[PDB]
Amino acid sequence: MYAALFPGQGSHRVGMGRALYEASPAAKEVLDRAEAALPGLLKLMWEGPEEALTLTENQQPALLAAGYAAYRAFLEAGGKPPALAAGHSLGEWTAHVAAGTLELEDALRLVRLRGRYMQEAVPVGEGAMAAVLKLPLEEIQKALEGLEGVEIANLNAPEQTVISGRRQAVEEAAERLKERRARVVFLPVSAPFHSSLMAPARKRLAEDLAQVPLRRPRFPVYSNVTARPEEDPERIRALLLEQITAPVRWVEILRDMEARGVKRFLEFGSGEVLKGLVLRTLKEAEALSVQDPDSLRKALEVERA
Amino acid sequence: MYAALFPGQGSHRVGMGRALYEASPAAKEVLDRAEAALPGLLKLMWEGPEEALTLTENQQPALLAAGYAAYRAFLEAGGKPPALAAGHSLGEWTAHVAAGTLELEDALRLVRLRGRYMQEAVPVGEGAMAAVLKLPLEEIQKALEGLEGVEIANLNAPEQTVISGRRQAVEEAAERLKERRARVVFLPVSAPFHSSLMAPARKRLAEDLAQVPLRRPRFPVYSNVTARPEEDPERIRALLLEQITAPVRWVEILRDMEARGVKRFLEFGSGEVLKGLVLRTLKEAEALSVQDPDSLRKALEVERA
Repeated sequence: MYAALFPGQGSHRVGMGRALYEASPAAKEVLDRAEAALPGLLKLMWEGPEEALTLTENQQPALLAAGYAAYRAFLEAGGKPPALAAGHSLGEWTAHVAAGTLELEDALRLVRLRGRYMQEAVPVGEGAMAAVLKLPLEEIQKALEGLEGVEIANLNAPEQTVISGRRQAVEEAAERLKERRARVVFLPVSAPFHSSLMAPARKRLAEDLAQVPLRRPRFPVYSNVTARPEEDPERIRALLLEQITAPVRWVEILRDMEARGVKRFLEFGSGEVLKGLVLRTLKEAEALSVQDPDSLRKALEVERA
Repeated sequence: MYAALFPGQGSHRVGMGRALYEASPAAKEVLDRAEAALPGLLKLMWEGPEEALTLTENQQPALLAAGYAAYRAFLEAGGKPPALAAGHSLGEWTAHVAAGTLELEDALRLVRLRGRYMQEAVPVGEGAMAAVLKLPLEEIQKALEGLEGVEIANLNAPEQTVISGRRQAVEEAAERLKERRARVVFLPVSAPFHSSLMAPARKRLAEDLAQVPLRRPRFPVYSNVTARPEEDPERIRALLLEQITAPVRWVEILRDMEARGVKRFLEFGSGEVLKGLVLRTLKEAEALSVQDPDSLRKALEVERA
């Protein structure tokens, strides 16, 4: 058994999903359906420009389509579904498509909107995000006390925390954390994701999400908000919206999965970011990224030779 | 006749170079040599954390190592050396190593310093950078007129230009460009790469580079400064330093290559970024990105001896 994990922003790359597309009839179908749903998607995914692909509103649907494609390719090759699933930010939607909570086409349309909403929420230059390394969460929280406009956005791994909000507020936090011997690195993003500044985006997505039918997932899917598996459709709808302005509790999801007994984790779609978080967070675990034929076969081997 | 192209900043990612590492002994040993010169590099490249790898002082060595490794993998497999080579910013260094101008160990140490120097050039927060698509250069220049500390940093594609400079200045230009129907990937907090503001990084690297022997390249290597091939070591040394504050004339380089009679372009290392720029710039031309066994196979099929 294993837990399926789906990547979020930053894990995209030109060429994503192409190898699987050529080697898997299942991946091919998913991706074609994606093209039909959002014309021009594949061109962006396979030949860029990588800047254009990086646009939030393109990146999000790209990652979801690639994640689901890789997952279906895995099942087609004889892999079994996961015991549990989770996704980092945008990835949570992908997990839900995998579990059958959302239809692929609806998901793609929704995340393209999510990305667009999110990007135009804050004026360019007024927001920022930064990764804080080598510093325990508690010290980070202590150093952010009294500071306004700055909050925890990602809980990715012990001593790997992302903060975000008003640029000036983030810069000032960076100074404090730096003095605390922490390694601070600003992210290449203009939008302060997972911060109260995303509120505008949430409200707008709520209107679009309202018209979409949700079903009970085939397997439990974790919520970045609660750090717990969720299976009730309307509660799922609520959490997908709350997620937008809440911190991504990645570390707690991983820990909870381990407590449930999961020792193997497969990251679908592209990049090996989540794989890195898994190993850094849970050490006796095994993690692999299924993003191309070679990685796919490797995953199958460990699950069943 | 093909041209070797080596990627620069932004083409990195957790997992970079791993595929070739375990598939090609030539590539594996370049990277082990890289790890030997810069202890810990491989860990950053493969496990991350991602933000840590993104730090210029890690990102540049990593990109150079992956680039040269892919190239060596290609040559050892019978691939033929290029007629002409070029690299985007950091990539120019990679091209010189492949050309034999300087040794890999020297280059690795030099680009780590280059990355660190750039990182501390301007105080964190006083510099910004933004990528601008959907608009011709002419319009960007116009919109830029009258703006203080903002400059054209990259000429990547006809409608792909990068600007950088003082944070406040870059922002105003961004707002003006968006208004001018342009799309923008804005980095609110970033070293103002390839702007006059990088001067202190240039002055510092000048000492380290002064201590390294340089040789005549086995094949012509373009300079992002002149947008023309260079073969004189004394000039190359000077041009490598001047590059840090000068605009990257990628578009011009590609055009000249086309004029030299180059029909095929091979991008070595990781990512397909340069391939994306070649496509959007030259249309009757062929491009491939050699970053894993499959792409290596295909490159050899069309360019092996």
